[PDB]
Amino acid sequence: EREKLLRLEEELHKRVVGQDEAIRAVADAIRRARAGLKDPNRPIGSFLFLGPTGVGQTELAKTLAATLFDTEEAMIRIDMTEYMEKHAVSRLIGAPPGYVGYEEGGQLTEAVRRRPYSVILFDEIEKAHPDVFNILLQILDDGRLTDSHGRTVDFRNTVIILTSNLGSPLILEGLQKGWPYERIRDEVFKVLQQHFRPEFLNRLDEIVVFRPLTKEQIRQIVEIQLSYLRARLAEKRISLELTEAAKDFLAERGYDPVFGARPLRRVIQRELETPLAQKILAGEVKEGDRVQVDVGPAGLVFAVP
Ligand SMILES: CNc1ccccc1C(=O)O[C@H]1C[C@H](n2cnc3c(N)ncnc32)O[C@@H]1COP(=O)(O)OP(=O)(O)O
Repeated sequence: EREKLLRLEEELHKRVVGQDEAIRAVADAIRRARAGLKDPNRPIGSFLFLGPTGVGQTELAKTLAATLFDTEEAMIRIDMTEYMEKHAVSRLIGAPPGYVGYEEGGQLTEAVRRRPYSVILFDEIEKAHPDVFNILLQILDDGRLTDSHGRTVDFRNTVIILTSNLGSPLILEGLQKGWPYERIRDEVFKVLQQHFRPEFLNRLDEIVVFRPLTKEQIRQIVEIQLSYLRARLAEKRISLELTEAAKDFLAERGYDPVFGARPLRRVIQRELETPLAQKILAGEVKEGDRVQVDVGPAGLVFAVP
C-alpha cells in the first residue's frame, strides 16, 4: 500500500508515543527500500536502537511488524544474552547433521523460514559471541543464510532491529545538558566505535536514539491501553471512565526510570483489570453499565450511577 508508506509516521504513532526522530528514521529507511533505491539483496532495513529500557523499542518493532506485515506475530525476538557461549551458533542456525537437534533446526532460521516477511529483534548485541555476530553480518551483507540443513533462509523481506544498553548513560546526560537530538546521535556514535568496528556500523541504515518518556507521554500510553480495554468492555456494553487521579495513579506506578514503562501491563492488570473482574462476577458491575473509576485510600474504586 502506497499511502501506508507515505503516511507511515502517523501509522506507527497510532501505537507508539513520542520518539519522533526514531520513527522518522525508521519510516525513511523503509521508504528508500520500497522506492527501489537500496540493495535488493539486503534486508529492507537495518537499525541500531539505543536508549533506556521500556521507552518504546519493542513496541516500535511490534507496530512496524503489524503495519508492514499485517500482524505483531511477524516479529521474532532473539535475546543475545542467551547466545554468548560459543556453542550458540548451532542454536541460532541449527545443529550439524548427525548431532542431537539437527532435525529441530535453528531458532532464528526456522522462524524466518515460516515468516519470510518479519521484523527481527536482537537484544543487547554487544553480549553476542563473535561467531553469532558474524552470522548477523552475513544477514546484513548476503540478505540470506544457510542453516545446518543446507536450506537457504531468505532475509531480503525482513527488517533488522538491533538494540543495545550501550551508550544510554550518555544520552541521559545529553538531555540533562540539553543537547539537540542531532549531536546526541553524533556523540553516541563515538562510544559505539569503541565496541564495534566501523565495518559493521556503516551497513546500518540509521543509528536510532530513544528518549526517556515525559509525564505527558506516559499519560498518552495509559490512554491508548485504556482504549483497548474499552473495546473489550463495549462488547458487554460496558462503559469505563477514569478520573484524572485514576489515570495518574496508573502512570505513577507503571513507570520508573529503570525499567521504563514495562511495569504498566501488570499494574493495569493488578490495579484495574482484576478488581473490575471481581465487580462483574459479583453483580456490582452489570452489562449496560457505565463505570466511573476513581482513586481511594486503598486503590482504585468503581461506582455505577
Ligand atoms: C499487551 N501489552 C501491554 C498491555 C498493557 C500495558 C502495556 C503493554 C505493553 O506491551 O507495554 C509496553 C509498551 C509500553 N510503551 C513504552 N514506551 C512506549 C511508547 N513510547 N509508546 C507506546 N507504548 C510504550 O510500555 C511497555 C514496555 O515498552 P517496550 O517498548 O516493550 O520495552 P523496550 O522499550 O525496552 O523494548
